[PDB]
Amino acid sequence: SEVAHRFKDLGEENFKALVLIAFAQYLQQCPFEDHVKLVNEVTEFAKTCVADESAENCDKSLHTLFGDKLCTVATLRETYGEMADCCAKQEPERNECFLQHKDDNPNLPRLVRPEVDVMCTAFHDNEETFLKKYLYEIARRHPYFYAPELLFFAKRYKAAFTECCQAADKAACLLPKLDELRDEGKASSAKQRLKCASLQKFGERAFKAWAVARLSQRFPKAEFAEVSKLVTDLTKVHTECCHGDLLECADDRADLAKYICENQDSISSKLKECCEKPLLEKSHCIAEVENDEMPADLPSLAADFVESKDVCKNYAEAKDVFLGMFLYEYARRHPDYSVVLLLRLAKTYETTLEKCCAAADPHECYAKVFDEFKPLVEEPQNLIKQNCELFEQLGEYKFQNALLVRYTKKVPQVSTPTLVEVSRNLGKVGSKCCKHPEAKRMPCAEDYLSVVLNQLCVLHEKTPVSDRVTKCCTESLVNRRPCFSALEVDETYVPKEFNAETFTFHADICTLSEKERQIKKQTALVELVKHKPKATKEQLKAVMDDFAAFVEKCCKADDKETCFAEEGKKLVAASQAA
Repeated sequence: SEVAHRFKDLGEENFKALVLIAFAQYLQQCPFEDHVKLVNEVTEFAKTCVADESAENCDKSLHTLFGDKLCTVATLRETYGEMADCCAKQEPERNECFLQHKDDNPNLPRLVRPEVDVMCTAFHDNEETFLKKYLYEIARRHPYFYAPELLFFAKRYKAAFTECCQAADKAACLLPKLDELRDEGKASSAKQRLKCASLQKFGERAFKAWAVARLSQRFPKAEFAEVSKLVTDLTKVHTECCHGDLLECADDRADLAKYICENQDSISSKLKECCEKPLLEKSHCIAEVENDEMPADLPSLAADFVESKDVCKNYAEAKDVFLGMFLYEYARRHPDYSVVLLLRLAKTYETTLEKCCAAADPHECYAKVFDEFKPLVEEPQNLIKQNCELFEQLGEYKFQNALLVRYTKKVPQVSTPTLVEVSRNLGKVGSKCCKHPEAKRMPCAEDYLSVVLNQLCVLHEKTPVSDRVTKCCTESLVNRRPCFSALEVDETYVPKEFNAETFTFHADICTLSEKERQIKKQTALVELVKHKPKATKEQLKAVMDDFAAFVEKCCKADDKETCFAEEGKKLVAASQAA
């Protein structure tokens, strides 16, 4: 009995949670109630098998059990049309059908948040339904959210209410803490969305490489043999979690933390504080620990990777282990390098050994490899420096508007919502990284760009409209950024024609706060740069300037929010002039 196996390990609590998340991520459009029902039944069933591990179907694979359960509501195509099909499928892959129908953009209405006076009450009355609702809403909106981490976010979410609810001014103690969690959650979510795409779209060898570089950077003292151990395990965990095997992923994840904490002195010295606390907190700690650490007297890379005469031979023996060793040896001494740069260097080295090794004299051919690294290392550096300077001259909002015009010109076909979203997140890097010393700037900036670009890629994978995006997305994982950086205004794009239905103006804009106000402006800039790509000096501003005027006036003009309609058509006349 598998289910009875996972139960004992995680326990009734975490098993119940890990199963709701799994259900929520599969049937995102399914109501809370129904999910809770199936979860309970699935939990009840579990508790019998614990005792008698051979009764009903306790001799089953979680997938068939989970699958059939969901299929008790999925067959309702009038609600979940294309789902019924997956149900009519079999075992080798009824699940595979589920995964390919996971949506990255829940057509689920915005999630509003009740006055501090209600959440507190509802929290106190029923603390269980209250937290269950929280996992259901997140997991159904983030189908790839790293499950084991969602549990950690829950414990925190609970403590945010458990405390603030008993404060003099709950709204003051809560709101902040809640806003802080809303952000950190979107990050963790994007980070893992990238990890799932590497295993799935680029294979495990790709993920393995990413892990070797990242871990080696973090634990420079660790031996290659150790790192590989960690890499193999960590890959398994994430392979499970990305496939939908949340229970085993959670279990395995816990086993890794246990190990890492045990062998400690072998791996890192900064683990001292992560190993002294709750499991959940221990896991989230290790995963975010600062690099250790780097060893004092370290030999030069040139020694065994370009000067030795055995290179080609060792590369032939075990190429993968050799390249793995190179990456680990280059990463440990370079925490100032972004992970994708280290992978770029590694890919360049491999490509070199492949052409050089089949030569009359390789040591002659591959002897100047490090000469090819220079450009690769400096490009990113120059890009960061020149984009951070601009950022701290325009601030975040102005900077975002910059990237918005920049990128809409690059790939006009892309839907406005995505561009606005992507550009916004891109701009947030400035605030996030630019304030860092060079030593930490690139790792910060470049890697975060990877996550952000991945979004665009996955969101675009939904409805392909620009082959240039497809090309840069699909081509290579490590060169996505450089690929996009090279892109320039699309000379084949044919400008849109403006129609009233394009941009609609209703007074309803005057009620939203600052954020949604900017986002409505930015969404305008994009629709603008789509109808007048070329002809645009900086005249765009002139128009964007006029747009603001429109909202202010019409929002504070005491006429029925009518001027909006009249002045709405008025600004259009002006906009075209420019």
